[PDB]
Amino acid sequence: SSFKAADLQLEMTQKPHKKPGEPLVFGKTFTDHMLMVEWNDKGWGQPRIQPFQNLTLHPASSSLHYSLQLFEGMKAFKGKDQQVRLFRPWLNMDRMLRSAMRLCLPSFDKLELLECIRRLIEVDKDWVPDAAGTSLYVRPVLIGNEPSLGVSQPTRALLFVILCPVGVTPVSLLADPAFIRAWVGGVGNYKLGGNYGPTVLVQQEALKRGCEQVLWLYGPDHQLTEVGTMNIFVYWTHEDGVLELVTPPLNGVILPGVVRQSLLDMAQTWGEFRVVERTITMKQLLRALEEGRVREVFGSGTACQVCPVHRILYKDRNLHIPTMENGPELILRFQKELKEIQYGIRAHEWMFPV
Amino acid sequence: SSFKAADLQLEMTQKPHKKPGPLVFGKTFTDHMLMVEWNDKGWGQPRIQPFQNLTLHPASSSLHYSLQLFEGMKAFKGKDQQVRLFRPWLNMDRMLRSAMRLCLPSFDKLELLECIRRLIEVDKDWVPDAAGTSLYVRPVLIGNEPSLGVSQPTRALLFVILCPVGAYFSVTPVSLLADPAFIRAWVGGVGNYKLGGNYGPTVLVQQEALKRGCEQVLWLYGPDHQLTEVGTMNIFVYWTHEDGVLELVTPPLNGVILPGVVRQSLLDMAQTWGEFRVVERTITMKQLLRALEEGRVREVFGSGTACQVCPVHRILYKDRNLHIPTMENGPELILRFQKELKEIQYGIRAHEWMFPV
Ligand SMILES: CCCc1cc(=O)n2nc(NCc3ccc(Br)cc3)nc2[nH]1
Ligand SMILES: CCCc1cc(=O)n2nc(NCc3ccc(Br)cc3)nc2[nH]1
Ligand SMILES: *Cc1c(COP(=O)(O)O)cnc(C)c1O
Ligand SMILES: *Cc1c(COP(=O)(O)O)cnc(C)c1O
Repeated sequence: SSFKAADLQLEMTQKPHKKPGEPLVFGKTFTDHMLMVEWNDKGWGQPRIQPFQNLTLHPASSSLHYSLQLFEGMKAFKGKDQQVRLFRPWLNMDRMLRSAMRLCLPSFDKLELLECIRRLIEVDKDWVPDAAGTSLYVRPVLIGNEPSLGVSQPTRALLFVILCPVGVTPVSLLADPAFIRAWVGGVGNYKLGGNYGPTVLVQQEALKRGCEQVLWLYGPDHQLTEVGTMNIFVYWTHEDGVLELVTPPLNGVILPGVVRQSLLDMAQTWGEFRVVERTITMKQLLRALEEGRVREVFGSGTACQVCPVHRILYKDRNLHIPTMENGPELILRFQKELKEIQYGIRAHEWMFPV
Repeated sequence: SSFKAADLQLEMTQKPHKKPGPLVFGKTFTDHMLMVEWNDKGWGQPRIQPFQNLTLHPASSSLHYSLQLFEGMKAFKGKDQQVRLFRPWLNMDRMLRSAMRLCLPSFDKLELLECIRRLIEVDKDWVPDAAGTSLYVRPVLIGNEPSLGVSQPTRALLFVILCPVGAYFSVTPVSLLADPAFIRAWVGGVGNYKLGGNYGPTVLVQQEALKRGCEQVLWLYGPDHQLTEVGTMNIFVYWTHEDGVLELVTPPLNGVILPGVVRQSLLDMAQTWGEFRVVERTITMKQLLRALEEGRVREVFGSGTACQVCPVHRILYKDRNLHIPTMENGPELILRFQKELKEIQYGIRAHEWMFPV
């Protein structure tokens, strides 16, 4: 079964917080309301939109002992006409449910949750900024809530959603084979809390070595998997002399991003160059770099969208990536086309109106 | 800048809770808990307070990015009604390593242990004394940053709860599913730390084991199908090796193995006896198979705090059920291990492994 948006209960706030006047630091500023839905042996209770408030959790809650937790991330955008739209939200709903099944957490109806999320954004519509490059970040979470120390499928769970208003400079990456984000047969291809905790120390290491993000390598052939919490793309002339955009395939160690899929879809549509999903090795990159075949390297993801890379520290070898000296033409094109779609300049099936 | 047991604040429950009389593991809790807060002004004062819910910001990094780690150790009440913790220093060592791995705040292991001692003291009447019973102690350290950025927490909570637990068993053996598709941990990963993130993903695997008529998961690693762990327990094999020497083998701490306190204790006990080879070496399924055909395997078992020492009698590997003659061999080793541990844990023999409350 599932909760229904028709059963939504609304509790407007009586202490509305002051909106930001000024820099928006990602994921630190929250809106006045939140979605909340509980599950137990009776199934799903009724969804409610209520004032933003703390969670109350039993000390034995399995969300805190055995990381029975998963999350999502998507953006709503306000056009000049003040119309708010969510970017490809159905894909997040699909991904959220796959995550839930992987952690033996309760299933729900994707279209019911999306509607609840729509209602929640509608209540807080004034929190959605409209300055250029600004958006509203939507964070759905599902956690197990069993008050028991046995490692087991939970009999209670909690689904909730909070919102943040959020506000092109290239980055350097540390590429060290010692660090492993995920493995074939693991859970790196699901957006589960457990995949993130262990990266915090690796990210501090990147900073100490003068880099900004982590380029996650995998396997004997040092495959480029992902960059920070973003998917990685390479625009180059491949060894066979063909110009292509390549990103790693979904073989278990890649989180299937929405921006990622969107970029593949966009480039495939254009039909101007080869667009493939194939592994990428450091060996291939060094060679392509020495032969001037790399045009652009970039990460993709909701929070930072499409972010260029200019440097990769591979062990002690400091490699210049000429992304910015190549425009970066593809990056700009993607950003321009995405911006048109996102802010309702060009109406498109990808957008879901709030 | 650790918290201090000298600075403990105590707050006794207004209305105590009625003890149990059928104790299911990890469901029943005691009257009090320990709680310590950390922030940019460091650690606050530890406190003992009535058992109560946590209040967390909905953005808490503990729930979004699994900034969470735990421990598990037992306290036992002997005939003399004295209560003792089994080798708690090892759990404190392990917890601090977990903390560091997750960039969570460092603390003083002896201060924490004194606070746990004070906490068990306060609830000492909850520690049962029937044969096979103990008190399970569950310390937890979680991140508590109200931010969606994946980052080093500037806030944290350290708490400890207690559960009286009953006799899990005479030893009843289990069946295992050995399917290499399921990978618990990877070299360079965090499988060797007691982090919450390592457990969530195993819930589905365990259901699959139950669907296929097995009771626990035998976690295999690498192209040569190394036996690493069984469920949430370390794995031991008692056999005559390929060189003709009777040995007790357990996989070494190469990164994909959680260094159990019971595991180390079985190694320490077996070495002290001096009666057979005691070694830490990779065990492959190919090795176990050849040893099972040539009749060289005596016993296979799991080691861990919750279930102490658990016999295995069947492994389902490549759709073929392999029989493990553990029970036919006594199981002598297991029974000897269980007896000595019991004597030590319940104070029958004095031993430096036990820490009095
Ligand atoms: C994670 C520490 C607390 C804990 C939870 C839990 O579910 N289990 N289950 C076991 N043992 C089950 C088991 C029995 C025999 C073999 Br062989 C392997 C596993 N121990 C804990 N501990
Ligand atoms: C996990 C979803 C929310 C989230 C958290 C977070 O910390 N980050 N950081 C990034 N991007 C940083 C970055 C910048 C450039 C490159 Br190339 C790679 C990563 N995105 C999120 N999202
Ligand atoms: C969320 C995420 C991405 C990309 O996600 P989008 O769906 O494009 O926002 C990539 N990699 C990791 C590790 C992530 O957590
Ligand atoms: C806790 C744990 C062990 C060892 O447990 P001890 O109680 O310290 O002996 C072994 N394996 C896994 C997966 C664990 O979580």
